Amino acid sequence: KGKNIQVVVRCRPFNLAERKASAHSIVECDPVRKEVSVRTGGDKSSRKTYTFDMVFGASTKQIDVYRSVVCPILDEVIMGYNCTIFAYGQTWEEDPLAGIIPRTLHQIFEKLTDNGTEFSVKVSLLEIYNEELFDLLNPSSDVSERLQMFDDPRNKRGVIIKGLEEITVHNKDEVYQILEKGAAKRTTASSRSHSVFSVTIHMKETTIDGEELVKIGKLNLVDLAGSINQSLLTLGRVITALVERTPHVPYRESKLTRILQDSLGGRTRTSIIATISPASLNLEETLSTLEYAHRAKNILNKPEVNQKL
Ligand SMILES: NS(=O)(=O)c1ccc(-c2ccc(C(F)(F)F)c(F)c2)cc1
Repeated sequence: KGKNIQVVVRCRPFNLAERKASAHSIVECDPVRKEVSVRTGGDKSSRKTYTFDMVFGASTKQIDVYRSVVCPILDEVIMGYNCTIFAYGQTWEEDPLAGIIPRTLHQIFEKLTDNGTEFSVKVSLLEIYNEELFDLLNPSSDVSERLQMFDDPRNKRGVIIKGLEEITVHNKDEVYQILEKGAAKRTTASSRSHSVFSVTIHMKETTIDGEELVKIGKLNLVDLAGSINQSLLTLGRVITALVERTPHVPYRESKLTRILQDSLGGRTRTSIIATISPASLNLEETLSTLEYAHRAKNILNKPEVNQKL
């Protein structure tokens, strides 16, 4: 019993810095066969072909790709699972995982409210920089100060980040106000930092008088920094360990993998969206992203509904 991590690969259009280098196009994205295929030299037919849960070529807008992966997750969140989406590859206009948060909360409110259901919504936003935690929704606290984290015995395989501002959200507008005044704290001059956005959703519903069903749903949106980066590196070694079935999974060897341990062979429903360059200029990074992504789809998680009757 379990669900392997859902992995989608997206290929993005050529960027202008790729045309200037005269790069040629080396990636094929076969959405119907769910295969991305890379030319490994050179005409030559040297190829390496991978299969994924979903594949998107450049013509599919980034938003549509997220949509295809997020909306189905949001229903799982509401059913009461904990879910995590890892975005790796990101960056007219081009937006990270954060840029779809207000859309996310809209659907969530819309599903809940038009269904007369009683709920609360609390959000978090932290940044992992140089192996240190930084809260991005705390307004008054000094911008250069960190957060501490220990192991909570109540959840023996999980952690607690004391000081982290959970913000309650009622209307699909507050998100914008809070979201932007969050980018205004990560401005330091961020290209090497991971951001974890978290939406927690408490839900209550009467069954028959005397009885209530209480569900809690949690979504984490992880925007992984691109490739020296302990979190990224360990993220890799965790992927590898889980798949090769080695006894010791180096979770505690980085803040990111410690924070999101349950997402990797844990009790969380996990999806990964890896974007890849079409350019021959990036064959190695592309070859890399597909290795991790390909290993990742082999990890089994065991999600459980979190609910009390
Ligand atoms: N800097 S590194 O060599 O340690 C490294 C770089 C990238 C990764 C990595 C690349 C892609 C993915 C993903 F599968 F998420 F796309 C991932 F989860 C991890 C892992 C290790």
